[PDB]
Amino acid sequence: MAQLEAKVEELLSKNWNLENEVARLKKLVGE
Amino acid sequence: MAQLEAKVEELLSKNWNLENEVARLKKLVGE
Repeated sequence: MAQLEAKVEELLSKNWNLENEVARLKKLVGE
Repeated sequence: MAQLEAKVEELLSKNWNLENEVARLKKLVGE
């Protein structure tokens, strides 16, 4: 598999972690 | 240009918007 696939996977994982962080912050503040 | 490029661009832009949101939240709370 091309190392390019690994970089796209990293971008997806980072996206998910950011979204989940934001989701947890929304729950904390009641949003 | 392949529509695939547009999707990767969307992923990058979303990543940037999430990071910038988190960065602004850190500034708000003093982190």
